[PDB]
Formats: sequence, structure tokens, C-alpha cells
Amino acid sequence: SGPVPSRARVYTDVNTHRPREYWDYESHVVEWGNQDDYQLVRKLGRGKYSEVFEAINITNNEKVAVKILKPVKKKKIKREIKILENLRGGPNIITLADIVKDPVSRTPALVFEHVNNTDFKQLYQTLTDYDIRFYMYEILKALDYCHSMGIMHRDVKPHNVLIDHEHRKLRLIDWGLAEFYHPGQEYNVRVASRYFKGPELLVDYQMYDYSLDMWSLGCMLASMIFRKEPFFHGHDNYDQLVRIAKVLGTEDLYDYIDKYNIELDPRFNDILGRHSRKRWERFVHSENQHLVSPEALDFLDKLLRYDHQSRLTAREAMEHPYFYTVVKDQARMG
Ligand SMILES: Nc1ncnc2c1ncn2[C@@H]1O[C@H](COP(=O)(O)OP(=O)(O)NP(=O)(O)O)[C@@H](O)[C@H]1O
Ligand SMILES: [Cl-]
Ligand SMILES: [Cl-]
Ligand SMILES: [Cl-]
Repeated sequence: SGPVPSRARVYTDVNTHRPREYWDYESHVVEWGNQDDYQLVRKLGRGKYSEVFEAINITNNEKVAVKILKPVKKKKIKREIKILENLRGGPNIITLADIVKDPVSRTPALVFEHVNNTDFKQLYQTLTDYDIRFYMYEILKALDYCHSMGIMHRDVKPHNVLIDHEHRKLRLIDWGLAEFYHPGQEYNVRVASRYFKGPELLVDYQMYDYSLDMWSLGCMLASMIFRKEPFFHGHDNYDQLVRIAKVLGTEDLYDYIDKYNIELDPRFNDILGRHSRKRWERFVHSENQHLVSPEALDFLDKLLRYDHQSRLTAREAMEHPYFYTVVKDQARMG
């Protein structure tokens, strides 16, 4: 009589229907490239698990990007490599062009297509309402694609979305926490960034699915339309669920837990208490009111729901009328 099972509403068996080797990434054998074929130009930044550099492919002088992984188990390296290989060709996902080793460290050096080192998080200040819709749809293409190829990103956040605003091109990056979805598998909840974690991770519900990403995307949307960064600003893991409950109310939270018979720390129950559902209009101010339309609020509602199985899928999100006009975009660069 543990917690109740769950299987994804969409793309449930896509990995099942594929050959083993599609998803059995521990078995993958990396083909190494020519390390003397890429020379680093300059440092573009970093992350908790990589150094990213602009570089050049010398055999044709083409511009690339090179992510040098810090040390770390080969299990994950093969997982990120296989995923990136599987997704190559998909809309708006970063293209893996080679893997080589760092000359001195001998660690893997992932060659990608070059983008601008400019992300969605940098552009929060300036985006018109049309542009928020537009880029949101571009991210959805990536999620729908990855989810349909059996893959959960599990780290959707503005830092992980590169935008070339000049060319109106977005790529979803940082697949290092991505995993393959298998109905009935339990996944670690130490995925994603505090502010973008679904209530499932926050209550240790491990039989989660692609719909985690859809919560994270809702959280990104909310910060952008309300100009509050982040939107749910939890100071620790438990406080993250308390902040969500202060907006979305506790009655549905407690209905979600008893839906899936999840075991919550009694003492943490006491901390949550009872919070009434705030109407999404509470966070409208003069400074953000031009970003907030009824279709925006309806879309967010359908994303920010405690029950992972209730949230819009990427495809259903793509059909939502928040994207009615922007799908007709006439592709003006300037
Ligand atoms: N293909 C790329 N083109 C340009 N910049 C990139 C590219 N990939 C990553 N970066 C840059 O790296 C900096 C930090 O990105 P980061 O999230 O570290 O990417 P990552 O290479 O996936 N690293 P990690 O988080 O360790 O996996 C940002 O300024 C990004 O612009
Ligand atoms: Cl971020
Ligand atoms: Cl995992
Ligand atoms: Cl989906």
C-alpha cells in the first residue's frame, strides 16, 4: 500500500516500442573525434558541470561551441551523449556536432552548433507580450519533440534556453539532467532547479513523467508575464512547496497527495497549514499588466496544476489559444 502508480498520459511506451539500444545508454560506445580539429577561441561562460568555449573547426573554418565536461561518472556522460544523439535534428534542440577529449585533462569535450551565449534569462527585461508567446511556442516545440523521443529534460529554466534574438532562434540546452521515460520506473527527485521543481519532486513522488517539464515551463511563464523572478521563490525545498501553496491554495495540494496516497512528513503538514487559492490576477500590477491576457492566465492555470496527470501536454499547450496569433508569425528579423 505504498503510493499509487502513475504512467504518463502521452508518449507512454515510446521507449518500449524502440530497440533496447535507443535508451540503454550505459551500453553506448562513444566514437572519439579529432581533437586537433577544434581550437578554442574564447571562454563563453560556465556552469556547475562544464566550461563552455567558442571554438573553430579548422578543416573548414566553421564556428562552433565546445562544452568541456568536468570529471564525473561515465554513466552520466553516456546518458547526456546518447540523449543528444537521439534528439539531433529535432526542432530547437541544441545540435551535438562531435565529441572529443580535452588535450590535457582527457575529459570529454562536446562540440555543439554555435549559438549566441545570450539566453532567455537575459531577455526578461525587454520582451513584448508577442515575443513571450513566440518564444514560449519555440520552447514547446523542443519539449514536444523531446517528450515524443522518450526523453524528460528535468531542468527547464531560463538559464537553459539560449536565444539568438537577432535571428529569432531558440535552442534548448543542458541535457545533463535529462532522462529516458519508462512507465513504472522511479526517478531521483534531485533534478532541476529549486524554483522550477514540480510538486511531485517536492513530495518525493518518484514515478513522475514528462509533465515535470510542463510545470517548469509554467513557472518560467509566470515569472515572465508577472515580472517576478522567480515566481515561486522558495528558500529551501519545503518552502518551495509552501510558496506554491500560498498561490495555488492547499485544498488541491491535499487532494493531490490523497490522490496518489503520498506520505508527507506530519511535521511538514503542520507547516503548510491552509492557504486559499489566489486568483492569478493578484500578481497583476501596472508594471506588468500589458503581459497579462485572459488566455495567458488560462494557459498558466492549465500548466500550474499540482496533479502532474492534469497538466497540459506540450502538444495540447501548442493548441492553446495563448498561441493562436503567434503561430501565424511572418518571420520578420527586422
Ligand atoms: N552552443 C552554445 N553556444 C554558445 N554558448 C553556449 C552553448 N552551449 C552552452 N553555452 C554557454 O555556456 C554558458 C553557460 O551555459 P551552460 O548552462 O554551462 O551550458 P552547458 O554547456 O550545457 N554546461 P552544464 O550546465 O555544466 O552542462 C552560457 O553563456 C551559454 O551561452
Ligand atoms: Cl534560470
Ligand atoms: Cl534519474
Ligand atoms: Cl508532452
